Amino acid sequence: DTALIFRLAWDVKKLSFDYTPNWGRGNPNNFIDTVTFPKVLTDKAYTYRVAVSGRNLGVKPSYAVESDGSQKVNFLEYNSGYGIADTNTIQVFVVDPDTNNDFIIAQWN
Amino acid sequence: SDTALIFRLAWDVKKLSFDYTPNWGRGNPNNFIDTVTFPKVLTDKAYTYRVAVSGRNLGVKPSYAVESDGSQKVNFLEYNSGYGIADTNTIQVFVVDPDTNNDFIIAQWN
Repeated sequence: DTALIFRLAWDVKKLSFDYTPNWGRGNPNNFIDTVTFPKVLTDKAYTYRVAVSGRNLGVKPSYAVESDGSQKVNFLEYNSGYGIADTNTIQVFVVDPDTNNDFIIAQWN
Repeated sequence: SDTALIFRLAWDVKKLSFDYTPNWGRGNPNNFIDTVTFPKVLTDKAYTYRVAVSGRNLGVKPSYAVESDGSQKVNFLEYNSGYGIADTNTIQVFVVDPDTNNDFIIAQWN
């Protein structure tokens, strides 16, 4: 990670993020409805792909970043207005709009 | 890509903030380069700095401590026998990871 940080320090100079996954439970509470990141990058129109137990649910338009700098991924938009049972594995991948490559950014189970 | 690297880093560390934009400080006369400052350095280790000038290694020294604003200055006069560096020279600054003794380029003049 130290080598990665300093590669990035040379390349981009300035970087600040918080991608700590904050999982939102629904009602009933055994459902995972959302994941929220406290401080996302905003230089590109990043999108999120969701996989549930290894199955692609695909990509949906991104929620606007809030004033506090946070961004929410709502699994209800990916799953027909329902959240995901917490016994499942849930993966969120952030998509680079320049390449269409995606990178793991949140995993439940 | 940097994007790939950023999101790899983000998955590993979650939360990070730095600024290594080189801020060159000129001497007297001002065609001499005397210092470089980085606005927000990493504070997780006791990082030191290696300086090279036109291909000549001036070695590794600790810098001054991280300031209250989070910045850190490297003073070339300490490395270069008490004198700044004519700005026609190439000046390279490397951060040394004290855990591995690996070097990383972090500033280059010319």
